[PDB]
Amino acid sequence: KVFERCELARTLKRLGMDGYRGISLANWMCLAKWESGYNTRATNYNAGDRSTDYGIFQINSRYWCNDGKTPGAVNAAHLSCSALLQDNIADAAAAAKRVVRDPQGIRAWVAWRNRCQNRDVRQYVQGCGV
Repeated sequence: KVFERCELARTLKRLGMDGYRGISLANWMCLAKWESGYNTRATNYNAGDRSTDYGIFQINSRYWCNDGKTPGAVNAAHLSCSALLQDNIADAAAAAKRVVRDPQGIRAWVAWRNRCQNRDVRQYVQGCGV
């Protein structure tokens, strides 16, 4: 499913993402925008290390979800990577929460550092009523 901007904003708010571990909704929106373009079936294979990023938040199979084919993998979030490809983003939200429960926080995603960090991210939630 490809979410519309405001539709995603409200869904994430309802999931308790606004301010989770100090991360504003606008930041989670910025991350989703650049990681997947708000697309839940987005998958990206990393040939270099044989891991795959899954879903709207591009969650990595090496540490957060289990896909069985990733070398030296762990299942920190304790989920099947399949769960991060559903239209319902509840599991993706719970996984994203687990990722940021580590000291790096939102910085775990390098795309966040490149396009979101130290930027005016208000544009991601403007007009959405959140």
